[PDB]
Amino acid sequence: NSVSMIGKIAETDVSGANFDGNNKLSFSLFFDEKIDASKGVPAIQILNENNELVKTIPLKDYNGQKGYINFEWDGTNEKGEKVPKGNYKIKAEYNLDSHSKQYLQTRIGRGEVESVIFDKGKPMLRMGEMVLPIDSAIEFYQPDQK
Amino acid sequence: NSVSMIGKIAETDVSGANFDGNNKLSFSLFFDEKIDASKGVPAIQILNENNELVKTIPLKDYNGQKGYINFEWDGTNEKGEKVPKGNYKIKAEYNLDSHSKQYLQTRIGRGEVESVIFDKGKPMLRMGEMVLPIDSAIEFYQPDQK
Amino acid sequence: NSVSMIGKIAETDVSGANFDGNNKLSFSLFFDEKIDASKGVPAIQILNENNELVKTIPLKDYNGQKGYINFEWDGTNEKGEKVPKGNYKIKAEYNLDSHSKQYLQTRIGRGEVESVIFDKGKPMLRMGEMVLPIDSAIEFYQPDQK
Amino acid sequence: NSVSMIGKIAETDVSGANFDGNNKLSFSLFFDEKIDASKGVPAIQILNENNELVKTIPLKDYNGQKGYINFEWDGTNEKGEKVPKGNYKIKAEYNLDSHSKQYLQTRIGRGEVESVIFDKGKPMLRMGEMVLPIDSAIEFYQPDQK
Repeated sequence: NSVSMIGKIAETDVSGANFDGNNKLSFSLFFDEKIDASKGVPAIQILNENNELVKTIPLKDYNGQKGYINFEWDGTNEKGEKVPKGNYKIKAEYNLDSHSKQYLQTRIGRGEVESVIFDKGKPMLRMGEMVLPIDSAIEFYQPDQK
Repeated sequence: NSVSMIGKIAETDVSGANFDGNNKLSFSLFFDEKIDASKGVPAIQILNENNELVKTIPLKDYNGQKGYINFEWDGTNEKGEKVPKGNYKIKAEYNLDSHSKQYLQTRIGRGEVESVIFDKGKPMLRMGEMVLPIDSAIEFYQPDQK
Repeated sequence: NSVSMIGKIAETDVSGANFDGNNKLSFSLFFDEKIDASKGVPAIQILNENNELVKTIPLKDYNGQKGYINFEWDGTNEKGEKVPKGNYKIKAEYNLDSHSKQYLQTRIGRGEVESVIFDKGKPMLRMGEMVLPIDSAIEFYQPDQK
Repeated sequence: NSVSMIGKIAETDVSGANFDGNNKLSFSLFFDEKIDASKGVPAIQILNENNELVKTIPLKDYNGQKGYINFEWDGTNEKGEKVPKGNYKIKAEYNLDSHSKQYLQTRIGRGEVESVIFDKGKPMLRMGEMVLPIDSAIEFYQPDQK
């Protein structure tokens, strides 16, 4: 019933994407700030269901971009071997801070709510390319802060 | 219960207006941007229930206007013959973009929500001259984007 | 459950105040624009249950003020006779427009929603000095427009 | 269901914190305006369940700060004696006004709503370090006013 979520940042309980075993995986990450590639070494990490690192994708080339960015993963590990099918957790680190010596973080399944869609007549959140049910949302806050 | 829709753009499942067979049809279209008549050839299209083009109304003369604009249709096709009574879908194209070579679009049954009215005590959306039930709404987003 | 009404203008179905027969009546009116007393002759009208004019209070002296303003009525008609007890409708006209030759209007029971109060645990709207139940609200819109 | 509370000031029915009898008490207060220590003498008051003053903490040193500030209380009264365990009400006064000759006030259990958290799937308000249920909220309004 409420569309007050629109324009908020939503954190959802969807943190992984499915790799079928052969086909590429398109996925989207939301960056709250423009990526600055001089601030540490920004990168995406792809982890398996046991939180073991399977793949790292450098974010260097995305210097200057913010908001939702679309990526692809060929489903290979760091050697180039295609990994077992299943759910992979995708996260990212970017913009290392001088003082805290820590990176900003993001991950699949969070970002600005761009629209609310009513699906007969169930509410869905549009977040970049993802469309997610309301009850998957665990937290909301305003952009730029918190 | 919620009035968070106010100020949002709403897309509703109302896409047509009724022509009775003789009387003029007043209708309203929402333009997200000022119409610029130097950008392609802007026009309203009126289609019948089989999505067959019945009438075209040039938007040339509305250069400079934005928001809700009221129009009238005499119920004639392009020859001047009065068409069969029934539901007609009304859409529009305007502001052809140089790069994409595509026009912006709009249609009956979408636009800024100007107020929420409680009808004993059922919520209605006021959208220009139209007043529509909440459950007719299929999507909401913020103006200027998406 | 929703506090999205806060900051909206609410129209409610409360349009009158009770006069007991002897005691003064405090009441509040919301002015959407600063009163300009050079623009026609601004005034409050007090009507009885049959919409018969009982009292007129000039708004001249409130030149420059906007928002919620508090007034008092001694319960007398234009002669100075105390009127029958009961419900009196209170309205106002101000800022005559040159073009339309019409005044802006306001009345008891509409205005900006300044806060939402939960009354164990029923939602109330705070509107100036008035505190009104949610279900008394018949319409909401954003200030400055509509 | 609604996240319209985010960015509002909430007043809740939580006005006290628990002192166990030995361990320090961390607590947070929300200041709507920057503290100005030249404006009267700003201070926190800690009261017991009978509204008897147990401790005063000077706010002098927090000159210039606003929003949520974290404090600690060792659980001693003004002599330095550890007080009985139980619930203590914590309030504050700051920024004495020249005209009204009154201080602004604040207290535990009110402040800006920084996020809404869904706790399986019960809504919680994040207010500084405190996380409180929706039904503890008795009033909402916009920051800077009311």
